[PDB]
Amino acid sequence: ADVPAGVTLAEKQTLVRNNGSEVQSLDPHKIEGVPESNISRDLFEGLLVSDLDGHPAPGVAESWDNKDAKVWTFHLRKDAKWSDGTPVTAQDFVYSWQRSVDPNTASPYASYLQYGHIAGIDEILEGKKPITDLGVKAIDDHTLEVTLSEPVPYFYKLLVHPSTSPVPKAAIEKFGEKWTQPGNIVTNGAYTLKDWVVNERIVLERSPTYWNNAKTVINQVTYLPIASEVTDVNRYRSGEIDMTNNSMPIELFQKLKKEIPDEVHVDPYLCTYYYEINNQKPPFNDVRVRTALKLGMDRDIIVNKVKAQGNMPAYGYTPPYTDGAKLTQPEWFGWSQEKRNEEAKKLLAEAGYTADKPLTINLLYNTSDLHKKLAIAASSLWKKNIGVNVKLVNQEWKTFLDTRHQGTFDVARAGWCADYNEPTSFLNTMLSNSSMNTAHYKSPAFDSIMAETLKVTDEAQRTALYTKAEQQLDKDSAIVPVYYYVNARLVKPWVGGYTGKDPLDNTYTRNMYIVKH
Ligand SMILES: NCC(=O)N[C@@H](CO)C(=O)NCCCC[C@H](N)C(=O)O
Repeated sequence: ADVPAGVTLAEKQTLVRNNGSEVQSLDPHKIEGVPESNISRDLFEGLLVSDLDGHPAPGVAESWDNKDAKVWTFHLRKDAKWSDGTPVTAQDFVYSWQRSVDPNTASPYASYLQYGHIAGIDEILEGKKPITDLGVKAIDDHTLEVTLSEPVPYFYKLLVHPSTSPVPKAAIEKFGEKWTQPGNIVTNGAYTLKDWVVNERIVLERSPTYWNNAKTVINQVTYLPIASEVTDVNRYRSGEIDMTNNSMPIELFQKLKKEIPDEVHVDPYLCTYYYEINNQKPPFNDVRVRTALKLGMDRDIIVNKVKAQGNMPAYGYTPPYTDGAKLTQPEWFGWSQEKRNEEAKKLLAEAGYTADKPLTINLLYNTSDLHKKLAIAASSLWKKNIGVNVKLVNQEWKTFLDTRHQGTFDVARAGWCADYNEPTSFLNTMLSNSSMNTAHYKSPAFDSIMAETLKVTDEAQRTALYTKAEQQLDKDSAIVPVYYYVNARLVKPWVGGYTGKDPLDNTYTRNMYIVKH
């Protein structure tokens, strides 16, 4: 943290914040959700980290170079240590990245390093070659060489993501699946695990072994797993939470803008709210049925329920304000809702679903006051607009994510946040082979377009190819886009270091401090 001169720090340097749900795991290779990453960024530090403006900055790697954006050499700082006193070495990153792509690890972020296209990754992920063939090697203890199969100038932006953090070989081989237990875990972040009580709290305490511990201010941070946005807000107002989750309850947000405007932060957020179609669950294997759902959803009615936050209606998957995206709105977005509804009922009727023989689907969503309200709305809209019956199923955050991977759902409330500020961070999730493809979308045409992005001469072509992928995704109605997120949360006036200028919202407890109150 960088405390401004003249600012008086408080006696007690503690922070409470709501994470929004109970985390999948504290194992960096066993997570895929934003809540999981919020804790991982405090516990584990990768090669690069996000600065206050969201730009890649030095982490364990103090400098780095590249040749043709193909061979990346990372120079690791020599005072980089684990929580057991052992130094963080290039070998840790070889082991860690080899583990992440091991079929036996079964990481949901297995395909992440495949977005960087590290040498020999393709055959390793499908279990044809061994993990030791991966194009990452320890040239020495403090020098890591990453060899890629094609040029990727945005490779370095990937390396802020927790699924790219080092993981301690000793602890994992000693404790197995018990390696993240409070007493056992070994961390290289600014914090280590003090306590973990399921559905109550995760307590981290400042790790003195951290190389930059001299600049850490917050001694202890608590993450709460409160799914109810109403309860989060109420506990914040009762003075028990310092920072809410960035999910605001539809009903109270207008009240909160009026009463505590100074404490209400709303900033750009590279995430898309959408209704994810299981493309392999009948009748959603039919593109006509999928298109009927896409058109039959009224975004304007839905967006007007969250108007106070100022969400823009969504016409695609990749946020158009994503760095290197010049997206075009599809013709159907320009139509009236009455015209979308007619065309949707026609397309349904072609597939043999009419008023007389109706379509009944299950809309899955993760426990939430925001998601329940917008689901009831969406359910009602689809019923009046295109005569589709929509029953609501709710599950806890962990089960929700599992259900979508297994493909045991019809349509799920979905929300993707960019891991790095580049359209591939989104678009690569819809690749046939991607471990993050919970849509189960398989288009050789879409895969072909994305493969073409790595054979490009200038960035102007790369941007155009991304727009063609978004168009193909839209033509195949892979998803029902609803609205592009904003980063809206409540932050007590005594919490400093939160600027909200990072559009990925990759904040670190080590960057924050408590002003006297
Ligand atoms: N790039 C990581 C990501 O976007 N992961 C998804 C998971 O598929 C996620 O965490 N997304 C964030 C949206 C869900 C988080 C919150 N609890 C809510 O439901 O509001």
